[PDB]
Amino acid sequence: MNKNIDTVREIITVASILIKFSREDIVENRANFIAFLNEIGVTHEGRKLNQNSFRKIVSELTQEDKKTLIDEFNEGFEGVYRYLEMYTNK
Amino acid sequence: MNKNIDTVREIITVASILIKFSREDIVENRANFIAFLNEIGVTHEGRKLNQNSFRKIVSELTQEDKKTLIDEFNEGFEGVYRYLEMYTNK
Repeated sequence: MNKNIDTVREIITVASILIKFSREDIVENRANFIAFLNEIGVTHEGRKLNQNSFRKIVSELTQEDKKTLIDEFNEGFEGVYRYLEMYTNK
Repeated sequence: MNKNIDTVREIITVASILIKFSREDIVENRANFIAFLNEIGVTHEGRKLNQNSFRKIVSELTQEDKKTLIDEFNEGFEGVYRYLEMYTNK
């Protein structure tokens, strides 16, 4: 669980929960998204994300990570993994 | 990502988001918790959880899974991994 895929699958799912709870306002901003991750308790090494984490995650996130996480996240992430980008694309 | 630790770390985090959004009502019931997992889009093999998944997860969940997921989830899961139990303990 020391890969982007983990903090990613998690980042997407959670921020999507937000979007599901009519919290697209939190999912639509980097600060809210980052804080969201820092409040519910999502980390990638005993520490949540400050602002760079996700950036490096996605920066080092490949279409294979998408493939492997899609293996389980078939079509239930095409509007969350993509949404995080439109709201926070790096 | 084909272990309990994944569907667990996810189950906890998400249901905790619920609890964070004053949704302890959803986190406090197996049906709501299961549905919650089935609505936001959390799966462990291209399929969410119907009711048995979590049960077998936790049934096959060991203190080591807790250790490894605690490695990242230091003290931010002592009221979520334990909460899922009080609400759904098998």
